[PDB]
This record gives sequence, C-alpha cells and structure tokens, in this order.
Amino acid sequence: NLRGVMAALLTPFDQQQALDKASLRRLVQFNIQQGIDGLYVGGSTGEAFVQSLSEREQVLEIVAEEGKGKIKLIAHVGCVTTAESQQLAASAKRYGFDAVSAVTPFYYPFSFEEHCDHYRAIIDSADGLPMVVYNIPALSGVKLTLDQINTLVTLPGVGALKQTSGDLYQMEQIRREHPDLVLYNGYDEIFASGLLAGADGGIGSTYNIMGWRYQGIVKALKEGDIQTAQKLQTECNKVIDLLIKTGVFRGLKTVLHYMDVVSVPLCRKPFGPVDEKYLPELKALAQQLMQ
Amino acid sequence: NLRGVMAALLTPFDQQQALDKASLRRLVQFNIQQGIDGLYVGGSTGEAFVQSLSEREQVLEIVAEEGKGKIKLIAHVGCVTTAESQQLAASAKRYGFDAVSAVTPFYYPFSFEEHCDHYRAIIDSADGLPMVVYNIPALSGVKLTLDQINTLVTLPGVGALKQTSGDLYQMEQIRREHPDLVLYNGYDEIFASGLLAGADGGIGSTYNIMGWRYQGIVKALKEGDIQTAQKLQTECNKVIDLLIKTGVFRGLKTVLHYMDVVSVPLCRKPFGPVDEKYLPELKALAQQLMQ
Amino acid sequence: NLRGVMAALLTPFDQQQALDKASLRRLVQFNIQQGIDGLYVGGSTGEAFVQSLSEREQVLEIVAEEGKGKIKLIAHVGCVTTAESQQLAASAKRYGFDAVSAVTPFYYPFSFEEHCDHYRAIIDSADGLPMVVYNIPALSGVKLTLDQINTLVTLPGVGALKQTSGDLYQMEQIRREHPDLVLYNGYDEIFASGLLAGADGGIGSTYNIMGWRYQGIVKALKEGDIQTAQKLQTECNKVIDLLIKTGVFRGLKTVLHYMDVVSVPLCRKPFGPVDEKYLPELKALAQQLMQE
Amino acid sequence: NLRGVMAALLTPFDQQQALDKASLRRLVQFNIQQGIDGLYVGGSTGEAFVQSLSEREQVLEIVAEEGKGKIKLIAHVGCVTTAESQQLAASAKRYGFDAVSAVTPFYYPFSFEEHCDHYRAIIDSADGLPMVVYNIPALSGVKLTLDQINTLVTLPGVGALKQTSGDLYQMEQIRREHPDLVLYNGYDEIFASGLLAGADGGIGSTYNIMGWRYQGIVKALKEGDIQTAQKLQTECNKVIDLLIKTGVFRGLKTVLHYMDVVSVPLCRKPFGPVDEKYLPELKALAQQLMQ
Repeated sequence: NLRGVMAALLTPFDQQQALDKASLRRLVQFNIQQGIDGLYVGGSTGEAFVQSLSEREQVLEIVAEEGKGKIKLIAHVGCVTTAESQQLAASAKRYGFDAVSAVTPFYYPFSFEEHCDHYRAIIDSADGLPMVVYNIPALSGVKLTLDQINTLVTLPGVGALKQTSGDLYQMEQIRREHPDLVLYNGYDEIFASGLLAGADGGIGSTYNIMGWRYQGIVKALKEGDIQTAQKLQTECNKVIDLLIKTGVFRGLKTVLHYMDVVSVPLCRKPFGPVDEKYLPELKALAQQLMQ
Repeated sequence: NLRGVMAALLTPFDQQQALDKASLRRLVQFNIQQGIDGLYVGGSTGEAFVQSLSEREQVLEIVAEEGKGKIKLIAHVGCVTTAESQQLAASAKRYGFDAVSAVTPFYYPFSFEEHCDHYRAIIDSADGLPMVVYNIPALSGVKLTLDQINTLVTLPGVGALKQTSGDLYQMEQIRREHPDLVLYNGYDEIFASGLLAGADGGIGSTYNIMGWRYQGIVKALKEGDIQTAQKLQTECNKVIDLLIKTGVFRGLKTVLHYMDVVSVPLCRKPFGPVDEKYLPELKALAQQLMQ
Repeated sequence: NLRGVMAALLTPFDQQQALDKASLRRLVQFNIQQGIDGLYVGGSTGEAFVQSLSEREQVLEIVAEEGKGKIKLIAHVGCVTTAESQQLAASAKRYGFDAVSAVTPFYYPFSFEEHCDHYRAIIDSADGLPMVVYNIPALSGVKLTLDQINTLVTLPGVGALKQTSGDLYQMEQIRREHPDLVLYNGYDEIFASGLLAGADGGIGSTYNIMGWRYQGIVKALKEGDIQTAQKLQTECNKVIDLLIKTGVFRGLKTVLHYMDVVSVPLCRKPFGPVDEKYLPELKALAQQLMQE
Repeated sequence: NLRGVMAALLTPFDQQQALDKASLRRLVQFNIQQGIDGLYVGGSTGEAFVQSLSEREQVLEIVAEEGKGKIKLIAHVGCVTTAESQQLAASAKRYGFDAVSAVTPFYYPFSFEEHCDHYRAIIDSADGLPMVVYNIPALSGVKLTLDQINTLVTLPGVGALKQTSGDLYQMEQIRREHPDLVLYNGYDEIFASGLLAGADGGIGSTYNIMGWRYQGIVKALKEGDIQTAQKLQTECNKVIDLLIKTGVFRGLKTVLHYMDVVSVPLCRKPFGPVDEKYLPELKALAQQLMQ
C-alpha cells in the first residue's frame, strides 16, 4: 500500500532564506497535479540537514494540510539524535503522515546494534506509522551489509526500505529475501534497471519536475514495453546529467521557478547559486517539460 | 558482429596444477553446445594472472584449434606490461582470434595517456584485430572517468567495451554516447538490468555452466517478457550467491566437474580448494543444471 | 598564542540525557588543574552534532564563565549550515572565547568555493576571533587537498589548522608551506610523530584524562629525550587501545566518572552505554591515572 | 640483524628496455658506497611486476654477485602465483640472498588463510631464508587487520616486516606487539616519524639517490637531535615532492643518470618518459646531491 512513485519534496526558501510557504504549497500541489503517488518530506532533498526541528516540523504540517488524504505522505524524521528523531516521529503522527522514515544516523560511527535501537526508538515514537529504513551509503557513510539490511528491514514496525544504492545485485537479493517488502529505488538514474532488479517503486528528487516519466517507465515495464521504458530512462538521464552539472537541488528549484512553481530557486548556505552559464539549458528544459 | 553472450572461459588444470588440455577442449566444446556466442579466453576467469605468457599462448592455441570458425573468439591479452601484452596480441592474431582484449594495466599507477598509449601498442601488435577495452575497477584499482572511457572507446582499432562495473547509470551514459559500441555487461549478477541500461551482450564466468539462461534473458527482454527475464536473473543469482560462498572459479570448476567436463576442479594456489561442506550443493546444482 | 596542548572538551549529560552543568564546570576545572593549555568546546568530542544550537550555546557560555581567561578557549561553532555556524560564532565572541572553529560542512557534498565562503561568513560573524580550520576526513568525508588546505589556511581570519589526519607527509608539507602556522595534531595515537613532522601542538579527546602525558611528550622532544617521548606515547596508546574497544567518548566519561569528575558516564543516543565487561579495565585505568 | 636502512633497488634498462647490466652493477656499488645497510632487490621499485621470472632471477644473480657478503641482501620474490614466487625463493637461496620477501598476492581477492598458506609455501622454498612480509595496501589493494598482520609476522619463518603504510598508530601497535620484530618503515616521506613510532629501519626507493640522509636521521634520532632529524626529513621531502611530480621511478633513474650511474633513465612501458620541463630540476637535484 505504500508502494509507488513518491517524490522527495524540495523545500522552497525566500530571499531571506526562510521557508517560502506559498511556494511550498505550490510545489506540493504541482506534484499532486503531475500524478505522483505520494511525497517523501523533509529528506535530504528537502534540505533537512540544513534546517531546524521546528523548521522541519513546519514543513510537515504544511504539506499535510495540502496533501493529507490526497496522496501518501512519508515524513523523513531522521536526525543523528534519536531524541530529535523521536520528536519528529510524534509530530508526523500528529499531522497525519502515513509513515515515518529516517536515515541511518551519521557523522559518528555507531555499531549495528546502536543503529537497530535507533530505529526501534523512533518506531516507538511513530506510534503506528510504518517505518521506511533510509539507506544512502554515499551520504551517510554508513555501509551496512545485506545481513544488517535484512535485520533492519525485519524489525517489527518497518514497512519499507528506501534503497539509495546502485548495487542492483543487492537490490535483487533484498527482493529475493523479502518478497513482500516495499522497495524504493533511490537513484533516479537507474530507475528502470532498479525496478527490473526488484524495486517496486521509487522516491527521488527529479520526480518533482518530471514525475510522470517515472510513472511512464513503470507502466511500460508492466506492459512489457522495454522500448519506451529505456527511452523514458535516457530522457530522465539527460536531465540528470545537467542537474548533476548545475547542482540537483538548486537546478530542480531553478527549473521549478521557470514553471512558475518556486519564487526564489535558492538553497541554504553553504550551497551556492547556480552558475549563470547554466541558465539557458535550465530555462530551455523547463520549457520543454512544460508540454 | 561481436555482440552476443560470450563465456569468460575457465582454464582446467591437472593434479600437478598444469593445464588439463583434455578438459580445456571439453570445456570449449561444452560451451559451444550450450549455444554460447563466443569465448573470451585468457581473462581473469581463466586465471591468466597466475599464468605465464607461454601458458596463456598455449591456452589460446588449443581453443582456437578447438573453436576457430565455430564461434567468436576474443583473446584477453592484457598484462601489466605493454610488451608482454603485444606478444600475446601477436599470437592471438597468428592463431586466428576474432578480436583482442586487455585489462587496464594494474598494480603500478599509470596516467591516462599511459593507459591510451598502452592500448595503442597492443592494438598495433594485434595486426587488424578489433580491440576490446576491459574495464574492471574493483580488481584493477583503476577508476576511469566517463570522458576517459569515451576516449579509450573511441581510440582507432577499438571495437568494444567489456564493462565489469555495476554502475548502470554509467552503462547507459556510455550507450547514449556510443549507440554503435558493442557493450558487454561484465557482472553476471545484474545481466538483465545491465542490458536494460544499454548493454547488448555480456561476458561472464558463470556462463560456462548456465549460459543458456543468459541467452534466455536476452530473448525475453527482446520479446518484451520482462517477467521471465527477472525469473531467469534470480535463478542465475541464487547460483551466484552459492559460488560467491564456495569461491567462484573453483565453484564453477567443481560444477563442470560433476557435469563430466573438468577432471580436477582445482585453481592454482594461492587459491585453495572448495570447502567440502559445499560439495553437496555444488553436486546438487550440477545435476540440477543438467535441465 | 593558540599554539599548545588543548583538550577536546566532552559534554556531561544526566541520566535523562540533559546537560549536567555541574559536571561541565567540574570537568572544566579538572582540565584546568591538569595544566592543559586551553579547551576546544563544542567539537566532535563534545557531541555537538547530537545537540541543538541553544544547547551548544549554553555549554560555551558555562565554560567561558569557568575558564575566565584562566586558559585558552576555542569554540567549535561548526554546523552543516553556514547561518547556524554564524549564530554560534557570534555567541562565542559574545561569551569571550579566544578563537572560533568549524569542521568542513558535511553530508551534502560542497565545492571548495562553497567551503571557502563558509569559513569567511563564519570568520565574518566571529567579529575578530581567529578561525581554526578543522580538518577530519575520517568523519566529515571531505577530502581536501594540500592546495585546498593552503588556500583555507591563508584565508584572512584563519589562524590555525586542526589536523585530524594520520597523513604525516601532508603534515610535514603544511608546516613546510607554513612555518608559523599553529598546527594542531588531531589523532592522539600519533601525537609524538605528528609533532616530529611539524605539528606544533594538539587537540584531543584523551587529554581530558591524561593531558599531562601529552604535555610530557612535548617536553621530552623539546629536550631531545625521544626515549621518554616514546614511553609516554605507548602509555597513551595502551589507553587509546582500550578506549577504542569501549567507545572513546563513553570510555572517557567512564574513567572521569570513576574519578568523581563526571556524575553520569553517558553519551546521548544513538550512542549506547559502555559494555559491562569493560568496567573492570576502566576502573583500574581510573585508579592508576589517579595514582599518577 | 636484517635491521637497517635498505635501499629498494631500481632495475636499469637499456634503450631497447632490456636489463642494463652495466648500470645495475654500477648502481649496486653506488648504493654500497652510500653506506646503505643492504638492498631490497626485485621489489615494486625494481619494476618486478613488469618483468618475468627469468629476468627477475637474472637481476637477482647479478646483484648477489655484486654485493653478496658486502651488504645485506633481501630478494623480493613475490608474485600473484605462489608457485612463481616459490621458484624465485628457491633461486634466492641459490644465489645466497640473506632474506626473502613477498607482497601479499594481489589482483584476485584471496582469503587471509590463502594469504597465510602462500607465505608458508614461499617460506618452504626459501630454504632457510627468513621471510620479510611486504605490506603495501595502497598498491596491493589488501588491507589486512592488525590481528592479521600479527598472524603473518609470527608465522614460522617470518623474520621481519616492510610496513608500507602511513598509519603510524598501527606502526606503534606492531612494535608494541612484537618488541623484537624487524620493522621497516616503507614511506620515505615519513621516515623520521615512522622510526619514532617503532620502525627500527626502512626500505625505500629514494634511498638510491640520497641514502645517507636516512642513515643521517637515524643517527640524529639515536642521538636525540630531533631538530636535525627533522631538518633532514624536510630535505628528503622537498626531493620526494619533485619525484612524485616527475614520476618517482623515472625521476630517480634520471637523477642517477645525471650522476653518471644509469645510462638510460627509462622505465618500462606502460610507464612513460619524464617530461622535459623537469630535466633541469632533476639536473639541478643530482648536482646538489653530489656534494
């Protein structure tokens, strides 16, 4: 039931780098409009790690007002701190989110046992909302084994795994081991490949501007049409190429600004703005996607 | 015409740890009858790096005698030394191989130009034979960029790329850049996903014992039956889970042995033998693969 | 005036995980009486990334009170966010600290320019307090180059470099490039070698329980007594070996708790408690350090 | 008694890239006159991995012939193949080298037991020659654990360890574990620091052009003159800075060439030439060094 193509919501800031509630609302609605199955809020893409708990809760509350009941809402609640995560877990519950999620805590190296108790404590605080384990070795620096992953994924309370890893051998072993597990493909660039390996949906930042393509790839693969599946994927991939040159969060916000969704396409410092030289390609991209 | 499913051939040894030429011939034929498209000989799978050039030249000659004309023959000629490689390249030509191949020279760190000059030399000595750049970062320790991969791939005389990387975002990037390039999926564990990403064939050590499944996966994806393609990949992956436990080269040789192909399922030390506990499952798999 | 042997201050918490101010003050004074050159507060050792800005502000404020120009005071003000770092940098000035510090922002990959601007803005908000650029690749996952380090270290406002790296070739080269740079060695396990290589002092978590050994290695080398320099370092290493087994922060708090300095030997979750099995060794260690 | 500053021997090649015996002998004696405690022949610095068994043996005999009895002689006998290594170990005995040495077999991933048995076999063939374990993770791609290094170092036959690692905490840990172990500091850029951490000697390539400095640092440290000890290490690093910039093996041979020691300062391909922009720098270096 949590399966599908969920977008990792971006958080629009204003000239003062404060939250832009109006753009947030425009963004939520814009995603709904584009036929997304749900939203993963306050994740890395939402720049959670560069905002406070209150700022973080404020976003959860607003998207819940906008989207609750219309699509699935998963609140990324993870912090390095379990206590901070627990507080966020409770708010998500209070706001009516469908599930809660958390990255494997970072910076300080924690044992695998400490990782499990973290999830256990957060799940406790979720008070019912299922947990989506969030695995992104590349950013967390947390390199869990398949076994550790199997343990986490079986922790009572866990309803999904957000696999932000390009190891498609592992993607399938996870599927082979947990046939019923809601498996989200974390890297947009290999979405079609991830689904073929075992993912049954996905969460990602590029879904904010072209979510329909991912839905497309999903149908095609269902309708045994690898031609449109591959075609759709290379089209997502050309966009990802550019965003990787420009900065994905900022580049996605910039395109969004061009679709009239976001007022100021800035990210919080230390992120810098997009290089002016990249604006013609982003503008152009916004235009084509607008059609 | 180099596109297809090519077994990365194993080299049988006797109790004295010396080529079991009689089993080599038996392995060559076995592969042919299982409908393989060609053989990548003298690679990592063939324990080439624990061999002498003369040993490698001998294996080259026996398989050419065994299959020149029956299937495509690609000779892995790579050595850390350019001159040794050129020697091996020159015999491949003289023995009648269809193409030549070489790992990026390892152990010592080399600049990219050195890498390109290395391939140029080998390509020259191959005397007309198309070259197959061999990319396996996990074993070579060489971490080439995409631009570098494009440069190598476009070097005159080069006719294909053997991609032993599970980075399927890079697989498609390469493909998007080179629609005519013969791209071999190097990781058996992700074959279906690798093809979907842009690969048009594969070279793998597990093909030796169940190459038919990989061809089947090719038919399925070709026929829009991703459902049986997945099924084929998981079956291939259950095998891979086991071989990775028992040790791959030796595991395969043991299976082939129970299949009456290899007399002595040994690998040359440092490799040790399979743990006896594994024998029943390998024996079981052998009988089972006889499907 | 920032050169020296300075302890990476730990932050004591109570049974309910709240700050234990009395033990903070108690730990500040203990370090002072231990004859350390100053304190590095709010850094990795201080469990800053498991606290909130106002929590870190409180700690800075309490120790500034305690360390009233009694010793050198460095405030690790770094966060991923430049703005949060600026706020902390401004409080540090406000509390009267001697220097300001910050790790290279983590989690999200940033460009070198993004990093240089980050340090400037903070240097900007410190309003006069020098900046000790903080380099710890192992934790930040940020891999700066010598030239990137050079740029940072020459950046106006920057007055020191906290080298938490085992690469002593790079340590040598940085000293070579900057003969007067306050270079602090970050890995206590190699303190003697980092010094020989060019580090002119150090900042470490284990200084909390044996800051004198580190001060000793310094004298030992100053007087060419490399023989005792070695003995001190292996004595430090025998300790670090145990601390790594148990978990460094918690192990330290545990020793310090057995020395009646820290009331509760806990670290905030997700850090769990120390395995009972190690208590016999930690009690003994606390015994002998006190014996010394 | 293998304790000491041992120079890692370069193998001079001719214009045709063939062993330049004239220069080998010339270098053996040059090193001797430098007051070096011995020579580590046939190692990484000796381009062993780009040579053949026969060529490696040849160089072994010529050097035994040139310095056997005069200085300590450790022959690097290591290859990926245990059998090849054994053969070279057997020859070292024959030529009368003092010790044997082998890098952890690389390229293919081997188990620690496989690693152990390999050293055992080679130990068996060195016929009485104590084995020197060569740890160089950077190039080998092998990251043994301390307990693992401890096992290796205590193997019956192992007499020393060449630690090519900049982990000076592990250095002191090895010295603490084995107070009577012959521990060679492998990275010349940290010589002084390695010795202070526990190494009682060192095997380095740069020793070939200024072995006196390392012997110099040793005395200063032994005398308690860290100030000059340092002043010495900084000098070696100014050099090392350059060589890295120019390519170490090729840079060294060039400097020795300007020191009328080596005829053709060529490394074997895939390595390339020293760029011309450096010749003046290297020129200037060789002059200063000779005075």
